[PDB]
Amino acid sequence: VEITVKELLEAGVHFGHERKRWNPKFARYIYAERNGIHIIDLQKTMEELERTFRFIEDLAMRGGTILFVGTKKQAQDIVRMEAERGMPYVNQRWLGGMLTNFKTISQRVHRLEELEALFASPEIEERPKKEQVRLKHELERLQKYLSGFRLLKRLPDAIFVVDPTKEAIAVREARKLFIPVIALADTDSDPDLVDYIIPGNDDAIRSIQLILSRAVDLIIQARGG
RNA sequence: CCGCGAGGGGAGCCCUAGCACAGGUGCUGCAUGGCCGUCGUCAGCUCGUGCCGUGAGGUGUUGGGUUAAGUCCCGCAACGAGCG
Ligand SMILES: [Mg+2]
Ligand SMILES: [Mg+2]
Ligand SMILES: [Mg+2]
Ligand SMILES: [Mg+2]
Ligand SMILES: [Mg+2]
Ligand SMILES: [Mg+2]
Ligand SMILES: [Mg+2]
Ligand SMILES: [Mg+2]
Ligand SMILES: [Mg+2]
Ligand SMILES: [Mg+2]
Repeated sequence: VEITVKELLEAGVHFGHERKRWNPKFARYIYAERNGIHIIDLQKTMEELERTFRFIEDLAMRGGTILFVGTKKQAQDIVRMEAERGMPYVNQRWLGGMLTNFKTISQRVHRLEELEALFASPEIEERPKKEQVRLKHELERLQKYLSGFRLLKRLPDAIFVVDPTKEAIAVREARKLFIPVIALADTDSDPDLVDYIIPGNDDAIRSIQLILSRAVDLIIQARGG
């Protein structure tokens, strides 16, 4: 399982953004501009996807956990399902602090582990029917935001983010903690902040869908089966 | 209590003299405790960690909707917690 220059075209991976939004630093990853939009050099994308996948692989081979990040409405369900098949992910909201204030965030994990505990329990039917609903609500939100974070029992060995310029909170945090950043990066982004880059469309389903799967494909390849 | 007894000593209480002292709704609420009136049963006041800033400090608590309500919802560098 590697990836064809062809398959990448079909994904529409090389379709960049308009020329308006644009990070000149990113120029080193561009073929040319057709009708307003920069077209990402796939001959490059491919040779970076290699250096990058080679990292992902050995990291996985050594047991590392990779935190997947996508807030964008396009990604969400792709990040989710892809992660699961076996890492943690963030796909609802990036709660500022999740990495650098990891402790007091994971505190919120034990809260829902403990509210999960309380709803399987008899002791719930005790509380007045008002706290009862107001406690189911507390639990509910926690599951929303944390259903993927709750797998992290310590900081990731690397984070893999979809769209670094959307996420550069998440990114900032990683770099401050010396965790390697991997990203699917479009032309709007500072590639200098990305330790392990994949330049290509950070926008279309058909694009992310391809990348994330082949990543994950590679992961459980090099986890023994 | 001592004595066979006359009786001496002693506890308690009393009076007189003298000494510690008691008594004072005399001052200072601008030396205070306690308690109370008040803004105000108004929805506010803050803290841990993270984050922003050289810094005082900010963030959170703000914004949009909702509520008797910092009541809840969505949002968001914030996630919570304490007094309310
Ligand atoms: Mg973008
Ligand atoms: Mg006798
Ligand atoms: Mg006698
Ligand atoms: Mg006196
Ligand atoms: Mg006074
Ligand atoms: Mg007076
Ligand atoms: Mg500082
Ligand atoms: Mg306030
Ligand atoms: Mg009230
Ligand atoms: Mg409250």
